Amino acid sequence: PMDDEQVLRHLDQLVNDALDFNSSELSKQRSEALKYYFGEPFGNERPGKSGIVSRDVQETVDWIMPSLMKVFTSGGQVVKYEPDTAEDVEQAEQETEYVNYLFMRKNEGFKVMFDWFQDTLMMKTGVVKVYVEEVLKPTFIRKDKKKREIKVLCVKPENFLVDRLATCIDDARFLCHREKYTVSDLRLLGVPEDVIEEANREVWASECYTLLDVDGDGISELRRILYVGDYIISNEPWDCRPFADLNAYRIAHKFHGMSVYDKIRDIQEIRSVLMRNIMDNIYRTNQGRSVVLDGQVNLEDLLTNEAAGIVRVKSMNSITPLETPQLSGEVYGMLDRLEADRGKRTGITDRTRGLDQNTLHSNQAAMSVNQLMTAAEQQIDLIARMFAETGVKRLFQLLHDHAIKYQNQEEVFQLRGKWVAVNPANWRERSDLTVTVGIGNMNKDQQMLHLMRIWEMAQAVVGGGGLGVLVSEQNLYNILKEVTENAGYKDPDRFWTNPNSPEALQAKAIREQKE
Amino acid sequence: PMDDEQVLRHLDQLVNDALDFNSSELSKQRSEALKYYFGEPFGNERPGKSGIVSRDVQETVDWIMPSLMKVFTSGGQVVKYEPDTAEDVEQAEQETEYVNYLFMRKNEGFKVMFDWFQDTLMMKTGVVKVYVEEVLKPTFIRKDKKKREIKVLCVKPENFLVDRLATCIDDARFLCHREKYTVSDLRLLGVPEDVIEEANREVWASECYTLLDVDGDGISELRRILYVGDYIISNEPWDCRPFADLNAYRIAHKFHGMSVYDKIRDIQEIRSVLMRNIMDNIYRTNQGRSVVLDGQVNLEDLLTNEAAGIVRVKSMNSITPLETPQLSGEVYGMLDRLEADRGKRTGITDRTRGLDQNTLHSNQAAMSVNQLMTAAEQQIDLIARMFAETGVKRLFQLLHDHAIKYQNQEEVFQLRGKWVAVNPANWRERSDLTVTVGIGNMNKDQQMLHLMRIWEMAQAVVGGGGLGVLVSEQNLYNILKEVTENAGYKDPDRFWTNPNSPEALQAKAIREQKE
Repeated sequence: PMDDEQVLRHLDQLVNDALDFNSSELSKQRSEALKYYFGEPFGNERPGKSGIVSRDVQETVDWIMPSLMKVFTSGGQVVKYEPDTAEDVEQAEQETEYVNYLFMRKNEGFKVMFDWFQDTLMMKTGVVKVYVEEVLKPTFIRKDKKKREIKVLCVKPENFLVDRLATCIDDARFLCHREKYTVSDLRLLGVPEDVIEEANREVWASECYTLLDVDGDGISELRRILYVGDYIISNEPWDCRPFADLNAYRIAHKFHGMSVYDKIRDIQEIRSVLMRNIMDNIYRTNQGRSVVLDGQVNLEDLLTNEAAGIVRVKSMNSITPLETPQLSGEVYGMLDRLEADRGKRTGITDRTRGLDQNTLHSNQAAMSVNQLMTAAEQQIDLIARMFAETGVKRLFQLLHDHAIKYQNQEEVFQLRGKWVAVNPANWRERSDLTVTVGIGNMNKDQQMLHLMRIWEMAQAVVGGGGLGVLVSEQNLYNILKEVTENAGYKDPDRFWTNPNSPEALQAKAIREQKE
Repeated sequence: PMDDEQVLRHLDQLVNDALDFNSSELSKQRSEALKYYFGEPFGNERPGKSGIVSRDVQETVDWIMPSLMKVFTSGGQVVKYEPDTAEDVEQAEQETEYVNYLFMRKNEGFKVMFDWFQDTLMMKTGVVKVYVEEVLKPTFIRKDKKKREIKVLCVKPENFLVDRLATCIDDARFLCHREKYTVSDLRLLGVPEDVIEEANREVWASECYTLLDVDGDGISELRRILYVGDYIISNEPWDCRPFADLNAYRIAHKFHGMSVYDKIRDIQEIRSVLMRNIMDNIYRTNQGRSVVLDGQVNLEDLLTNEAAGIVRVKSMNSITPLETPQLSGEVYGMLDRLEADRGKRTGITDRTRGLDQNTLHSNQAAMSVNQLMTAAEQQIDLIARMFAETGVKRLFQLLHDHAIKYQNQEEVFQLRGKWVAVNPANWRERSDLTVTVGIGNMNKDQQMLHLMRIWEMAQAVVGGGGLGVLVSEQNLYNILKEVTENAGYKDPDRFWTNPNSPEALQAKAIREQKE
């Protein structure tokens, strides 16, 4: 009760414990993963012997990346909102388009997404941070004054201290983010002095989000602490934790899920060892192994690698050359099946290429149905599913961070017009169904089913029954509209609109009726 | 506060530190990469033995480059602007066409692109510089006076000193560009004397962009310093850093990403060593290995390579010819799989040729499902995506450097007419979606989807329902226009225009109606 200084030492103890445990365990694991990625020697390499390291996780990561980038960083259809039925286009489409228009094309593009995916595929966990800024440009043309802008950035997960007893983002009792916050930022804040650590002195700082009870009452809500160097700090009650902490594999109820390294390190080790064994055997066979006596053949055949062929001994005549057998094709088959198993584990794409020109393509129905059921239930779809379900958290965080107070800014969603974004609703609910393992039909198959099926259905309806009783121009416009949705030229490039529009009244009620 | 000379020594210390660190680390890495590219010996070659070096990164670079040039240096559709909806054609198309028309066909063409791509693929980072000039030709015909012309040039990244704590272009506190700026330029500037270093004395100079506080106040904005030789300098507050600093692989939060060498050096080493072993074994088998005594066979078989067949001994009769086994067929497969893995890493194009005449072609739907999902999610697409997302910064830099003040010059965008380029808006936003991993359908498949799908849809609508209620001639014009978009004959070579034009009124309201 009424704590002002013991909170500092308590936070210092928590930060020190987090540093020790996180550093030891996670730093060891991530250093191993990074060394494996860059083909660093494992330590078992022998002097005077080849240190061949077969990079195996590099290709796996570089082939996981394009699928996720194609499925996510293409359009603003990744997440919907699905509000109450009557009021949907008023805000849900507007808010979804706003958050898409500000996450993309407004916040470093998808570079944050690329770094986030590397963090979640490499350091076993990828987390970003959403913060706010203030634009006060005194350009009296574009006088964008009092612009409480919102930015999202990756946090370099080595500086993402958190207790182990969380197992979720909104379950930790303490989150620490280590930043620099150089002397310029401190001077802007207003502190008069410096700490132990030219105007810029590369000082270090930290930010703490934790729930405590400092008001002499029960446990209060989250508090934000600008604990820099045990000095002037900025304490303030907070509302929500701005982090997203992807894990990419969803292990059982522990916070940090495993990464690609944690399941392909054995494959990389086996491949590197077997490659080294093969090339060592080849080098030994070319060089040759022989036994020589002491006092004779002292020249050791001049390392036996001289391009002369003359050996010379002394006076003896025997020499014992031993034979090292050559490896057969079974080792070649071992390499082939090892690569096949490495692919089958996560990168189930075979050779990641389609330059088989002799091969043909044939379809029986439903487009070889769904390309053989999405290449037999690709794991990539599940990975994208959980990535979307965890980016729901960051999208909701951005929605709140704008709904509190952002600006009077507009959008370009197929038409001008968007009011101030400080009075939407949170809706406390999001949906990412249109991406992945759910209904979530991939655009190429969704458009196939839609276009083909619904088109013959509509043509049969029009020919047989009539557009009056059954599907009308209003609905046919829909079918064409989602056809263009799959085509990408939705509203302005091909209007086709005719819901009930002034030009449509003359088009329908005059020419189509009085003809 | 009020610093006029300590800034010189501070900048000198920063430049010296940057020289030391950048030189050591990056010069070592780039020298290794360059030696690997030109097939230089690795240092392990033996005297009297073949120094065969299998050039492996040359073909990889020569395969990466044409795809980049095809996808980028073809048309001005790489980057759009997407402004507020109502005012789009007024400036967005105009400014986009202007920046394309001045970058291409006006600034050395794409030779800057070629050098920039070499810099980003060889030295692990490619960066260009954007500056302004002043042409004052007194030709009184084409009296082009006050030509504040913007020029972009590659900077030979060995002269791109920058601190390591940036991890981004707009994050470094100090950028140094080393130039020559010969005595002619110094005399033009107005300095009276020379430095330690014929009128031309090949003097050395440097340019510094850094933020400091020299006005006795808080940390100010960026400053440009013409620090040449610790002499008369040109200090001036600046606004933006004109650099683009591609990295081509987007490693985690560090400035310099890896290069092709950094991930194919192991493959090149393995291939060179294994090929050298093969040819050494062949040469040894042809030459032969034999053990001879001392005092007899003094002629060492005349190097055993004489085309005579007569050996001669002395009196000894035995001779011990040892046998070096010939390499089996598994090494052939080892070379095959090594080449296959080298391709699968980055150069996934197999042999980069299509002379498989016995092969055929067949399509089931969606153009062989988008040519097997773009040849199974080509890495080239992701490389182009990041290249465009990084060149967005360069395009914005050009837009700013032109919107400040350039000239009253015009364009040839499908029609004459373009006003002064000093009063556009920056729009603070760019889009490169029409190129790459996003929606970004490559022209050949976008055209297929558009033309085919939309065309049977439109014919079905016209035959069944009628062009009145649904799509009319106005939107059918767009249907044809985006079809002709893919061929290059967009506006004037096939007009078809008929939006609402004086000829269109007679064409439609008279002949098509009163018939």
